[PDB]
Amino acid sequence: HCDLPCGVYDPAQARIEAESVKAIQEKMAANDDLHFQIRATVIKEQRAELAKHHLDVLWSDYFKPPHFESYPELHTLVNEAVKALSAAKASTDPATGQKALDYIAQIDKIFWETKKA
Amino acid sequence: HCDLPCGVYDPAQARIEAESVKAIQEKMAANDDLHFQIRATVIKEQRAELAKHHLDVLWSDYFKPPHFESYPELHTLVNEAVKALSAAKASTDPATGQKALDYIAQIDKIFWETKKA
Amino acid sequence: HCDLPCGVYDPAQARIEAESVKAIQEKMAANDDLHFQIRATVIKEQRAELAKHHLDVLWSDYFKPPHFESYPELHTLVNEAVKALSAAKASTDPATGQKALDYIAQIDKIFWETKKA
Amino acid sequence: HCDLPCGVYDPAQARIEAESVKAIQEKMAANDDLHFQIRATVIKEQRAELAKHHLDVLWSDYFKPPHFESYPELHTLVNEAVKALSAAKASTDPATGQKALDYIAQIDKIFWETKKA
Amino acid sequence: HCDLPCGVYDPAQARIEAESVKAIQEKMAANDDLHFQIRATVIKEQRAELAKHHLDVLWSDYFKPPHFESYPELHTLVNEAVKALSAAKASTDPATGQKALDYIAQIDKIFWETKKA
Amino acid sequence: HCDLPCGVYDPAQARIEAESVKAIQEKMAANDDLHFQIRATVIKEQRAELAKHHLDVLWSDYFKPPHFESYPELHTLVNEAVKALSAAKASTDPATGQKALDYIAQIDKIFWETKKA
Ligand code: 3NI
Ligand code: 3NI
Ligand code: 3NI
Ligand code: 3NI
Ligand code: 3NI
Ligand code: 3NI
Repeated sequence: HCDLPCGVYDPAQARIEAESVKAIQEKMAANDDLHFQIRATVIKEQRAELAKHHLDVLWSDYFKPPHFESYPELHTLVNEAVKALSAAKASTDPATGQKALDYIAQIDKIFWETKKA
Repeated sequence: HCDLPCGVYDPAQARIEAESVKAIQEKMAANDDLHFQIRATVIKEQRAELAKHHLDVLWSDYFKPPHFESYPELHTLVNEAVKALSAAKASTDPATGQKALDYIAQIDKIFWETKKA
Repeated sequence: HCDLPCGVYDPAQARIEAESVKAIQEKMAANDDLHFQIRATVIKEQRAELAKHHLDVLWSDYFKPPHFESYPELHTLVNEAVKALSAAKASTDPATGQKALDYIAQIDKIFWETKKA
Repeated sequence: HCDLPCGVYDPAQARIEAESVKAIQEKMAANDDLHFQIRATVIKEQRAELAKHHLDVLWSDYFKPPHFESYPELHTLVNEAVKALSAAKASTDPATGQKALDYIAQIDKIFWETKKA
Repeated sequence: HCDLPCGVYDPAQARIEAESVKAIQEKMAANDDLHFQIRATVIKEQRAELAKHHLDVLWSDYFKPPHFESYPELHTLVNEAVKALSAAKASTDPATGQKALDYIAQIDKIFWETKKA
Repeated sequence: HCDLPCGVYDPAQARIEAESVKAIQEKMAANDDLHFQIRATVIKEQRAELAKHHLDVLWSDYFKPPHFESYPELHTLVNEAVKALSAAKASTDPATGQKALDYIAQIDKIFWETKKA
């Protein structure tokens, strides 16, 4: 995942960050304090960006050309996932964070299928 | 390109970094001093990574579903471009840097066409 | 622009980031939503910083003593441009982003003139 | 793990980076090409640093005074783990990478025990 | 402090960042303008994080087993110092910034004592 | 030094990093091991870059127009200092690191004079 290549990848990296994004949105609904809302927004932006980065790495470095042929929906799937993360950045609604997590789950399923193959 | 969204994008960001990658490769072919080789390798790695990031952003943020339907080869084209940048990191051969640049020029063309549409 | 040196520089990197800064200010004029305003501020801060960095690099790395002799106003000009960017971080008024872009255009002109010599 | 706090932590973040560190060391033993050795060194340095960062965060943010009381060896354990990572940065011997992984697994065990209580 | 190791460390790095944190909190009380409050919060967050990083480096890289033996309360002290910085991130009260600075000064004193022996 | 502005600045941030640069160069003069030479070069590059950044910040944010009028050679001085750091990046000779330190010490002096005015 470092581009050496090192041969070590795990969608878990993107997932843990996307999980913080949703967790942050949930906490934002429980505290309307201005300063807390600013910090939560700041931090959610950073964790969603990392989640996007991790997905980007899987897309560009892990997945090889044959994988996109074997899973015709893979390009679209990863693109929708990073876009859902962009949508979560601009929202305090936990559903947006959950949507990104749902796409990550599908990508994770494909990732492991390709690992065992 | 900042995900606000700000509406400002330009493949030139990716291109300028890819140009540095090739330029460093050319300089490496001309000076075999150990320390220069280390520094050149370290720096080429960073610039190639920034070029990958910029292309990733065009792919994840600028390009929308309509664009992928109009250019069915776009997903693969950007994926190949970033993969070419990974190969450039692993190489001192300027041709690898040029390969990345050729792909970037193709993405640049499509980018501007979508901007005029 | 990577300090190898690689021999590749372009005021365009500073310009593109400064354009995002102003573009963000324009979007802040239009929408008073708290979360949007927090996110716009956060991201504007990040892009203005990158723009200052790019200018600092032109100043520290690209421009040499003969350039400062030929253009005795260059130091002041670049210093005014980065200070204008600091002013843009602290403002939502596009006039501040515009002022930074104006100084950058002046720096860009001098840059290309030095590429002619 | 983002200091909001968000309530999401997983030692897996530290483990995955440490796994890359060891995997890179193994590749370095098998390929003596100069450029590969430089790239592997640069990248191992980066992943080891990320691993130390993740451990530092668990120590500073996740673990609380009651945890250090229940596990009097914990401060020492995390300190040894990060020092083991510093040692791996300075080494191409996979055994150093393995030692950091051994400590991370002991930290992971304690982490999950605090989740049961 | 760079993990080479280089043999150069100075608690002053943590202190200067902690001083910005407090200085920012002092300024937050004198201007309730929204944008200023957002920038102040955003920037305080960043400076506090850097201060935590500098303390983490002292703890992980500079201080060694003999030092922890001679100062049995050092682990707790550094851990309390970084937690104080986390508290300062979540507060506009300069008292929180002060508390972190006070812990840092204690660490600074111990640091110079270990340097004299 | 964070651009809020926070009112906290200290040339010591730049000095400490330049000190590491020189300390690393001294170590490189003594130890010829390839892997150590790679790590030292990699890390020296990073610390020299941070030193340049700290100097750039004093120049762009701390020093104001009246300071440049009061000390006309300040622009040149900071420019030479950052160029000396670029030179240190490209050399293993401690003398280059010392030269950067000498320029920083001249800047430190003017800095404190402006503080007392
Ligand atoms: Ni990897
Ligand atoms: Ni943008
Ligand atoms: Ni360059
Ligand atoms: Ni967190
Ligand atoms: Ni160091
Ligand atoms: Ni500041």
